[PDB]
Order: sequence, then C-alpha cells, then structure tokens
Amino acid sequence: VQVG
Ligand code: NA
Repeated sequence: VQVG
C-alpha cells in the first residue's frame, strides 16, 4: 500500500 502506497498513499501520498
Ligand atoms: Na503497492
């Protein structure tokens, strides 16, 4: 998971 990548959130930016
Ligand atoms: Na990912």
